Formats: sequence, C-alpha cells, structure tokens
Amino acid sequence: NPLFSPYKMGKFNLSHRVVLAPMTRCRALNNIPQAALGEYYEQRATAGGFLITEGTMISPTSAGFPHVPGIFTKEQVREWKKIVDVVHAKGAVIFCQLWHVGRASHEVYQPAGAAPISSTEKPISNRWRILMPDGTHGIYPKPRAIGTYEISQVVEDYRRSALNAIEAGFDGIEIHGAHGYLIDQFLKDGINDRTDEYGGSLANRCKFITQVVQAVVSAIGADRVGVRVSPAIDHLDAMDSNPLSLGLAVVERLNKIQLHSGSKLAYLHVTQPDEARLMRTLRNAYQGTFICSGGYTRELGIEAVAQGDADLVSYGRLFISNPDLVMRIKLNAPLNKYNRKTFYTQDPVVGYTDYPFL
Ligand SMILES: Cc1cc2nc3c(=O)[nH]c(=O)nc-3n(C[C@H](O)[C@H](O)[C@H](O)COP(=O)(O)O)c2cc1C
Repeated sequence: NPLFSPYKMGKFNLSHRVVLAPMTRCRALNNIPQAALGEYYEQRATAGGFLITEGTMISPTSAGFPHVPGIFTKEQVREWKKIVDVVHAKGAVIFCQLWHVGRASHEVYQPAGAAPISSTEKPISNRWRILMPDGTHGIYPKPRAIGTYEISQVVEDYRRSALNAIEAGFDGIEIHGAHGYLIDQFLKDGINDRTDEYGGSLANRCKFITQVVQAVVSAIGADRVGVRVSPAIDHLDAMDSNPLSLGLAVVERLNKIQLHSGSKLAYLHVTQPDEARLMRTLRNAYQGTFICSGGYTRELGIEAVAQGDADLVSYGRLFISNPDLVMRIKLNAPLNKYNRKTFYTQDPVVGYTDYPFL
C-alpha cells in the first residue's frame, strides 16, 4: 500500500501519507482554543501522522469566519500548548496554518468596524457570502488597498505568529495562500489590480507570498514551513487568466527561496478544484515534497503516490466524518458520510467529536 510507505518530511519521519487538511470548524470560541479542539485532534491523531490545523489568525484582522482560533496573543498560545501536547502524546506531527482572510471579512469581524484590508478595493461579488455570528449570511464589504508599508506589517504578523506557533509546541507552520484569501488576493490577476511594485506582472503579484514565505523561513527554518496554494479556483472571485502560469511562478519562487536559504521547505501543498496536468506540472517543477488535496479518495490517493504524482495526500471532508480515516484506508473499510449542517457550528461534540470510529 503506497499510502503507508514511510516518508521523510524534513526532520519528521512520517509513518504514512494520509495528511489532515486544514479545515475551519469554528469551535475555538472567542478565537481562543477550547478543550473540544484537544479531543477532536486527539481522536484523529496517529503515530507518525501529519496533521494541519484549521486556519489560525495572525492578527485581529485575519478573521472572516466565526469563532476561529488565533496565535497572536499569549492567551491563545497557552491554550494551543495544551492541544499540541495531546497531539504529540499520540505521536503525530502537526503544523499550524496561519490564516488571514483579507477582503473575505465583514464589519462584525473587524475591530473598530474598519473595512477589511486587501490588495485592491474591489469587493467580493454578491454571489459569495460570509457566515455571520448568528448564522446568517452577510455581504462582503469594500476593502482597502493597503500601502506598501502595511504589506511589511502583514508579513511581520506572519513572522510573529510563526514564532508564537513554535512557542506553543507546533512542529511547524503552513502558509495559507489559497482559496481567495489575503495572499491569494495578491496572486490572482483577476483581483490584484495594483499598479505599484506588488501589481501588474506575475513577478509583482508573487512578491507578497515570497516575502511571507521568506519571513517565516527566517524565523523558524525552511524545514518547518509548508506553503499551500490554489492556481485554479473560483472561490471568492479569485481567478487568474493562466492558472498554470501563476502556479509555476509561485513554485519557481519557492525553489529559489530554498536555494538561497540552503534548505528545502517542509512541503508544497496544492488544492484542486475537482485535466490532471495542472497538478503534475507543479509537482515536477517544485524541488521538494508535494502534497495534493481536493476530491481524493482511498483509490485516488494510492494512485497519486504510486505514480509519483505526490508525496503526501491530505484529506478534508472525509476526515470530518471519519475520525480513523487512516485506519479505514489501511483496511479499505466503509467511510462515513459527513453532515455539512454542523461544519461551522459551535457545539464541542455534536458534529465535531461525536463521529463514530470503526
Ligand atoms: C468545513 C471545511 C473547512 C475548510 N477550511 C479550510 C481552511 O480553513 N483552510 C484551507 O486552506 N482549506 C479549508 N478547507 C478546504 C479543505 O482543506 C480541502 O481542500 C477540501 O475539503 C477538499 O477535501 P477533500 O480532498 O476531502 O475533498 C475546508 C473545507 C471544509 C469542508
């Protein structure tokens, strides 16, 4: 079984290739990690398994969802440590994903009622909505096109957050540069309409993610930094003329950062919008570990690793309804269906840790 052939990811010896994709669950009440999170990850932690946490705020402006966790305050760090310990107790590797939603926010999630920051002033279209604290759907407001100096301050938030993540005990961090959020708002030419050093040409559009990746590498080391991107996705009006070209531009800058740093990154993570060729082109271009995600199943994951299309495969949806997805895949057991209705609720058990095992 290819998915169970050991894999060496930096200084981490993984026992299998089943990775936990980052998934927002809104159980971190008031943005503070809760005991529920400890059980949730513990139930699904496995010896030599790699897990990626839900997106975590890097500033009081990095939120666009309700009750999402953070790593910018000493309180949050204290609670994450308790969670990290339970995950390590079971022998799993866990990376903390730093998440800034950019323009994908709302006044209710912006301290002082200020508009969410982004690369452009164009708001996400009406066909997309945001989850409000009371469960209703809200309209995305007009964002503010940040100045060159604030980009440096956002980058600083990633750096400080990565350091905070290490203080909490995480084995590393993952940069959330996909699904139309802040970093993706700079990468996609359908959004980035800047006329300065960060807009226009692909090289300019990729500058932001480059500075962010460089900042975290200089804080905790490239071996403990993963990068997630999505060259072709329509989420929150994040489109690009040539998705492949954009993906290859990011990959090219990641390979260069590794050469200049003298160490490879932890991995490259690309989510699919499920041609096949888009994924294979980046994997062949990236000099390092490649993780694939999006619409993968037990059979589809095995084929990707056996054919050399990816080194690790992360599962999202199937790891919500299947706490023991790793074991199930090993035995080819039936997989449980998920109830989307409880994806973003606040119940510490119902739809979170109540899913039956084998
Ligand atoms: C409820 C839910 C929350 C998610 N949260 C995030 C997130 O916070 N960050 C992210 O990059 N992707 C997030 N995703 C996308 C998943 O990481 C993944 O790409 C998707 O679930 C595809 O999984 P699959 O391969 O099992 O079909 C989320 C998906 C779901 C269903």
